[PDB]
Amino acid sequence: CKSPLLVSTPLGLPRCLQASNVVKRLQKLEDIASLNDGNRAAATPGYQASVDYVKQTLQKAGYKVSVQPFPFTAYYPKGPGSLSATVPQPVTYEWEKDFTYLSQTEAGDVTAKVVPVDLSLGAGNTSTSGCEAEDFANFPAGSIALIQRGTCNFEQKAENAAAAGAAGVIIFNQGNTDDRKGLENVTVGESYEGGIPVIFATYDNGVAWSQTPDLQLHLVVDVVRKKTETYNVVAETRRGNPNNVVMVGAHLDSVFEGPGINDNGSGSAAQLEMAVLLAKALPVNKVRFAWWGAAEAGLVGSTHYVQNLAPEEKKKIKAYLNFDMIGSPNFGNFIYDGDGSDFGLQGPPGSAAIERLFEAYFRLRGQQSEGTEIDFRSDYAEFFNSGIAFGGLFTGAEGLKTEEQAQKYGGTAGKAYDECYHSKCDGIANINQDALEIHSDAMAFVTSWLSLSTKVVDDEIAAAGQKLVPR
Ligand SMILES: [Mg+2]
Ligand SMILES: [Zn+2]
Ligand SMILES: [Zn+2]
Ligand SMILES: [Zn+2]
Repeated sequence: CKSPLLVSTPLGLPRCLQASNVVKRLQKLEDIASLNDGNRAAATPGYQASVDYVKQTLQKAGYKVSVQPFPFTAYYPKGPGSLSATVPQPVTYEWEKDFTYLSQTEAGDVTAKVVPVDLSLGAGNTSTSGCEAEDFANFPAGSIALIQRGTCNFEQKAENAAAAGAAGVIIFNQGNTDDRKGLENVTVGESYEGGIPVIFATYDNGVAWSQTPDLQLHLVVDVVRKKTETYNVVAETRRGNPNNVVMVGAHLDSVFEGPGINDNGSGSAAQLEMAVLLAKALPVNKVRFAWWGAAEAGLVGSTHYVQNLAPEEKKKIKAYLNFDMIGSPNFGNFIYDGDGSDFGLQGPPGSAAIERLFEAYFRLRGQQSEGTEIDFRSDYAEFFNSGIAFGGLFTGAEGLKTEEQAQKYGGTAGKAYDECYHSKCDGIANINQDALEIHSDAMAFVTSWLSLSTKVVDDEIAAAGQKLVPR
């Protein structure tokens, strides 16, 4: 298993990829979570420690490593917010019924007189409340600005309040029609720079408050917000044809709620062990590995990588394999539906070939499997938009296992594939080691097979004729 002959072959690499080594790496990832507040979310020290770990492992194995940074504004709500009247009479208002956060607000604990700003009430109003600087013409600094929705963005309103000396901002719904009087999920924008907290209230509350002389509100907004950057970790073999790159990826960040050991520690740790084993391989085609950042924020890291590649470099990538959640405790054996056989949506030419390879491996291991939707749910998405052939594995998340699936893969019908999905309890004990083992083996077989010959993809591309041959 030391020798390069074993790890270079599609049946040898799975035998050399031990589930127990992946679990050791998973335990390392969970230790990183425990040592940095129980999560590995983007722009947290948990993710910084994950990057350091991935990078030093890849270097120790002999890779030149790129830690690719890209700008990222982190906003994680930490707990429920509070709103209380202190003057004239004490009144505690109900969270998610009277008021909610503006997404991308700053944190704060502010008790101040409330001053309404350019209010235009009534059914059918066309309010310009706080949209202009003159609306704050006599606004006493230190106050909480009571502002009505209308015309302009919430960001513009709150930043005007901040430039006026406001301690905090309460935006209530416009109320120009009957169903515009309640709470909504709204945003001050990723570009908000007001520095002060902003919450959202119902219309009837906003009216009452504007009509209360001497009103003072105590306002507690309990979030993390940080304009910063985060990282992708990219490394490729020094061996291999650089014009025919086989690329694998797994996103390395977690949600803020938990350690994210299955989502997506499983893909990351499996891919890392495979990369260490391939350090000593003899591929025909160059293998590139990426651990993506800020994926739980909307595929930001992988999208950044792909969009910021020179065209000359992007045409060199032949296939992308995505491994996101492959240790689900109530697992099924799901393969991306590259040919559209199940859901009618096809990948770029070559994706059906990749799918057939994954199908072949599960068949060889005496295992059933089936398709899963590929409508841009994970980090292959910008690869899809670029016309690059792709595929990947999935063991299931918040969907419920069917009876047919229960008799195919074991586990419990009627229960989620991963009941700890995006939760605090997504830790080391949430991994099904049979699922992890078999999907790591499948990852290995297909990666290695493509590392020896992309012909099945080349053939599909040639039959498509939509991207002629350049060499
Ligand atoms: Mg105005
Ligand atoms: Zn995921
Ligand atoms: Zn996720
Ligand atoms: Zn299919």
